[PDB]
Amino acid sequence: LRVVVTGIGIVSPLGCGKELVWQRLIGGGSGLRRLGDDIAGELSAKVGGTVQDVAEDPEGGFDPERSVPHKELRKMDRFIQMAMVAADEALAEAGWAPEAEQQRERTATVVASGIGGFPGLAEAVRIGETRGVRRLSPFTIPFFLSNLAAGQISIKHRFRGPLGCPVTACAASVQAIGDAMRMIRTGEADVVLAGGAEAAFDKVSLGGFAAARALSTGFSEEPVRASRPFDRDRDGFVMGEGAAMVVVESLDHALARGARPIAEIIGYGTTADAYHMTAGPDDGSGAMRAMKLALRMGDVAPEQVDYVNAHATSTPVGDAGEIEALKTVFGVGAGPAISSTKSATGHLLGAAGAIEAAFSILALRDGVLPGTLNLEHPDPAADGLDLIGPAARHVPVEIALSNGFGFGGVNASVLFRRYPS
Amino acid sequence: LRVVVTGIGIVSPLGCGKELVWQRLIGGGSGLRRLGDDIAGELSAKVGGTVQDVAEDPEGGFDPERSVPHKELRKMDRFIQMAMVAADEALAEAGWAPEAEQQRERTATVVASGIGGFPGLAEAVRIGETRGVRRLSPFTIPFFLSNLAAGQISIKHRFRGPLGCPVTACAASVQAIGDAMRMIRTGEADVVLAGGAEAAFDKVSLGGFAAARALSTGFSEEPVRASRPFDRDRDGFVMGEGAAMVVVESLDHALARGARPIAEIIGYGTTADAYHMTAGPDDGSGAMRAMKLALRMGDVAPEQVDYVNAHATSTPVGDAGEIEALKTVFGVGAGPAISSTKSATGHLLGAAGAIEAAFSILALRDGVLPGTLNLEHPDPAADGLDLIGPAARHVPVEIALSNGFGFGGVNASVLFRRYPS
Ligand code: NA
Ligand code: NA
Repeated sequence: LRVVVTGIGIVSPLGCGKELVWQRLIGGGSGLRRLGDDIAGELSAKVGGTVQDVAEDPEGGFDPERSVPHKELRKMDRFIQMAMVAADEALAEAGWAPEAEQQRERTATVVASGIGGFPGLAEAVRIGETRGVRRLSPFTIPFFLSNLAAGQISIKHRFRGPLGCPVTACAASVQAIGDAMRMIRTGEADVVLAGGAEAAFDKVSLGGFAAARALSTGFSEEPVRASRPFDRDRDGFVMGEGAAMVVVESLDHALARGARPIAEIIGYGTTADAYHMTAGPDDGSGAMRAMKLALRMGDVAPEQVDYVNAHATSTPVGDAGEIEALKTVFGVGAGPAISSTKSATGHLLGAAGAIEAAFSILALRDGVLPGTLNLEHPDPAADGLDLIGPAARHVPVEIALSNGFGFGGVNASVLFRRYPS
Repeated sequence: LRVVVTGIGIVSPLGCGKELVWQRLIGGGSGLRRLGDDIAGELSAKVGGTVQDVAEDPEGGFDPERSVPHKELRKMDRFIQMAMVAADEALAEAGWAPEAEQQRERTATVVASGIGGFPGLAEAVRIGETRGVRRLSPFTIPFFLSNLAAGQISIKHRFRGPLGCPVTACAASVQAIGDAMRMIRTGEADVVLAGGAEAAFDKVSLGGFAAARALSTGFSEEPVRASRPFDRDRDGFVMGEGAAMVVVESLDHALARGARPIAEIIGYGTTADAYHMTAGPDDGSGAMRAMKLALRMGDVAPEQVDYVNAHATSTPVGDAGEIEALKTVFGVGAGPAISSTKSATGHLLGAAGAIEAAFSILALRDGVLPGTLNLEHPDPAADGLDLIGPAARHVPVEIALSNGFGFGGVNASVLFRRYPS
């Protein structure tokens, strides 16, 4: 079975609504901002990709009350609220709103998160220390459980097929998409709402990454400059929040119901480094293998790939590992155009896979390849890779690859083809 | 492809080592104990299924130093340490210890958890409130991330195929097994180490369930009596901790390498209620559909099922929902023998799926069906279901079904056949 995407939804540091987000992205916009002191006051990591409200962003702000009654918002952590908005958008685009149980039973919901309800969990622990555990809300556990993003989406739309929640860090929502494709192919679902949601900002989660020296600290006075994948002066990732969702279904199923395919999913590969608990190997060999499996599934030679939306999160070691992996798969001197949109959004962790898949699909749809903001002095190790600089590249393209290479050595790559071919 | 299990590992409230655990189970033993005041002092829920150390249980105690150097234990939360011990056991039984990269690249690691590193997370939040976030360990994030159970297992054994971490609550490690089977069938792995691990005891997590009135409170003076699935006087679940793992591979692959199949996996189904965020529907319709999908995959009529290891966690509403679902699938007056081993272990949450799959497989291997401890007055709604009382039933059987029906409306059922058939 050929598998397609028929709808996309985004909640991001560049706004809500995928067309608005895409436009801001391609026009050179950034979602990086100074974090509140309540989150970053004690840390030298001061910058984040934050999702703004409608007071701050009238056209593209995040208002979860449009998706969920105010009363029910109290029952769900921020990442879930974002998941709900993004899912509404993707499902509206796809026109998938089954009323009959037959089709509801064939709809799967697969929504990843790397950290899940960290703010909710942290608050509950703080209440325990101050007020006592006897004082906890009855909604405490489902407020934060990672699977309640998919859960609340399923409950709203009455999706009664398989539910999934892959919690595999920065690869998580790349796996959500591969998992969705797999279920369409095994016949376990006809439609999958697949994606990721992350809203993990808290002094302890940021503090935790900061203790690992994982975060950018050198650009607090000019936040937009902090995320600089592949750049000589990168000094750690910039945490981001948001959600992105795709509707995945067979081409036959899409055409039978009159849904227009936005792009085709032609390959997926996932591997484990089995090397170290947070850092990948210097040669990028696990990431290399995952890319090759995606290409092999797609029957696509490396030289046929037009665009790669790299994982590169702006870490000295991580970006260098992916550079090595890209060189191994694609060679040097020709090969695909390569950029990291984390330069603009920051690192959405479990939601990075889905938003970067959305950006890869839109690159194909419109013939525009996002640039890498802040790429002022590329790493000499990348010489010979066609790294796209800060300005987007307007060129017609047919095949795009997107990578997610996460903590615990989890690597996932997904490959898309423009529709029609 | 026919899919088999070739090894099993268990860390549980009845001990470590699946043969010891099985023996204690079938002899009528309980893992329920009074919790320390540091966990349950402020709560009227005082009983848990706890994993004991070797001082307390010389023959079956938990000693993670046999799996991991003391130095490296500091880098991993309790659930991960349990996952490591259980995985070592299952892999030793299966004799799967690939040295060549070819076979390492074909080994997947799929390990579920419902809550993951709650104790680690809670401690980090407490340190943040007392010492400051500047004081956090550099290991803070990977210490608790749910995917680091599979991650650490992968790193030790050099498993370089797909990594998964389904965080779908009480269904989670039933899904891990279904997901493993799916990958063998798609050709994405030749061997999968699949299971779940949970070690979530903390005053806040217990406090959270207690706030939902989800926990047993009426049997603190006789802890062994607290978990009583299907019984008239059940008053909420008893939280448990542990890990269980299975090695999953094709029958052809097992026989080619001289590994002995312990049982065959013949069916798997998973559904979503799309009804409410913690409670299932009163008619058990999502659970019903998941059972039917497993049976349909196995080409097994309801009347051919010999044994069901029920989800039933000892809740008034949950156990009644599963009763309704069982009646729908199997009818009344004949049907399978049905028990819940949560009566003895408590509710292992994300690890329940794997330990109860292990118990179902051993039931088939040895012709012994575990009883339901504490079943003194069965729910009248179950009249006509063959509920097994407190004593194990010694009968030869061929087909077993095991259910996991979790928070967020996630239902999963897995179906096994005795080997040879
Ligand atoms: Na990417
Ligand atoms: Na069960």
